[PDB]
Amino acid sequence: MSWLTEEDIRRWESGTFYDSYRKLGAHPDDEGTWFCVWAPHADGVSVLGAFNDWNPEANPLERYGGGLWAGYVPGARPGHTYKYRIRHGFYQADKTDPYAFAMEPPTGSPIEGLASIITRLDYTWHDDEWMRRRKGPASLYEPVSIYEVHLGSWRHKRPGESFSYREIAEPLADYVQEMGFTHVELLPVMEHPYYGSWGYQVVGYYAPTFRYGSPQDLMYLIDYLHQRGIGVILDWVPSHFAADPQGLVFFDGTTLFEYDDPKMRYHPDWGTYVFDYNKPGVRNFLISNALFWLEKYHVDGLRVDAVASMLYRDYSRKEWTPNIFGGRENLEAIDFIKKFNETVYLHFPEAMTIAEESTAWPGVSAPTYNNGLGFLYKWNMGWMHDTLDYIQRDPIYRKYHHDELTFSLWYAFSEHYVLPLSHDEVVHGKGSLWGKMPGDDWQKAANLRLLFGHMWGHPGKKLLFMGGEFGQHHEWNHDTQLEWHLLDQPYHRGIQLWVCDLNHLYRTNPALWHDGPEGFEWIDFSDRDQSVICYLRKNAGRMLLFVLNFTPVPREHYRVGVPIGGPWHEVLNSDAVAYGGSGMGNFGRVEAVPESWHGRPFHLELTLPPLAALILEPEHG
Repeated sequence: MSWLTEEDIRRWESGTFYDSYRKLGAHPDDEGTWFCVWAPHADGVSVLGAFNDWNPEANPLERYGGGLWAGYVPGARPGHTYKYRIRHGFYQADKTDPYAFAMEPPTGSPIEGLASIITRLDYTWHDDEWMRRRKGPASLYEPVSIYEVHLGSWRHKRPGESFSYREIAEPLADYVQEMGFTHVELLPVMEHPYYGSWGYQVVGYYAPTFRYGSPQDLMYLIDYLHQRGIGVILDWVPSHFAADPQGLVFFDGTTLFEYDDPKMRYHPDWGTYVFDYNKPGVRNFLISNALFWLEKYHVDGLRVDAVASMLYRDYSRKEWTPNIFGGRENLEAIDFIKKFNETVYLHFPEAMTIAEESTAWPGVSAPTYNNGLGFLYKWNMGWMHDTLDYIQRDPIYRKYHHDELTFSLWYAFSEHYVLPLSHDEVVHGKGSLWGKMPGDDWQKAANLRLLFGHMWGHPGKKLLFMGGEFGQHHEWNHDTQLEWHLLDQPYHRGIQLWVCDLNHLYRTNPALWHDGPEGFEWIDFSDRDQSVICYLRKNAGRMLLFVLNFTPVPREHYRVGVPIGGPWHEVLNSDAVAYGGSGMGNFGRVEAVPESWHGRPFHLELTLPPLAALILEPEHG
């Protein structure tokens, strides 16, 4: 007889209500709006909005089972702003809607206020074909090349003003299409008061914002990218929420969304920060939100950061405590992750879930029925550290650190990996990708191409943060746009054209699509003295040879074992003049010699250009 059915209430309090945004939040009809809030310890809840005059006594919600409050408001219309007054004993606080589907332009109080917005999510999609063929499967055996994008700081329309969700669609799509990426990965779009947070704090999990436009503007952006053949992955932040006073903290006068406190007359005060993954309402709130992005915004993937902060509760010397009653591991959090992944693939097979986990937890990307966390992909952070360590060393000392370059193949196959050069690596004291490279300007440029050559040959899918693809000079600055003027310089234009030609090779040559052991075999890793390595990528009857010269010394008559005789050809050469290189290479037919090298039947005899990546293939046509 009310907003809520008895089945809604059973499902909420057992924590099996995974479409709870159907009923929680603000739901307009043709005449008024239903409001519904979880607040099991409040003594009263009222809805304050433009439609009364923010009168806490105009519309006091009634309480239902499971700690849910609900109330109808006639004449509350889409576009009205509103807030909740929560009363707990003698304390009273105004709160934004946790389930807000939009939050008003003032969306801090530094910003000029903060109210949620009554909204309908109505939108007509035109992306049926993408969603059918998006059988985005085991993309495990296909090319996946991700362009990582913070929306606001990519390009600016006139000065310090970002493009909108609608205004960014066409230039972003054009660029991603010419650069040859398959996907765009977006830093959190969920509403956040601090822009400088990059989105990772988050007060509005169900609200795409109003900073780049409305909910339907972002839908148009995703609809538009889908029709241009580009997938979209959303960074998603279940590990913690913003500490802002109007967000989820406290909420009903107690620890609701965060963990509850022990006895605290001194005693190591450990409490909160993460979500309380053992409250049924929290599992409803987060699992509902993952499905919400997948269903209401057609997104193709979710990436979870800081999975280590969820798996462990460690912090300190002395925090939970040891003995023989538990471990360092957050048991309910591991169960939440596994329920998260297995719900996503049940409801949205061939969506992608991706994890960044920084403690070498086994089986991050392994099925939950083998004690895995259930993700499709794991960020290869180990590969990133070793590669950025080695490449940063001046070439004269690289011969003493050859192991830093060949080590990642030891562990390259223990997960399904994305090889990522993310935004985290080009901020704070770390330098841009260009700035990390040693030597003179041409050597910086060649090192960045050599780095990309190796990254695309190394097993794993690919992710690069915006700006990195043309060797931007400075660290990423979220308050400005990227340094696009550098595309008038030949070394940066040349780096961009080479990433583009790498992407094209990745997408048209199956030799690079199988990232498991069968897909890679060493040709030689023993040349420490000259800092060279050779290796094969191998899939469906196709083969590419990678030869990588990590010193600015050209090598003539350099012999390389190959397993197939006959005429070979250079497919890509990072010293081509088009990329800013000097134009050395192995041109025309390269005939394989029927003598033996590297324990191989045949060998090629090549010129290795300085700081260059060579990619060759046998003639099979």
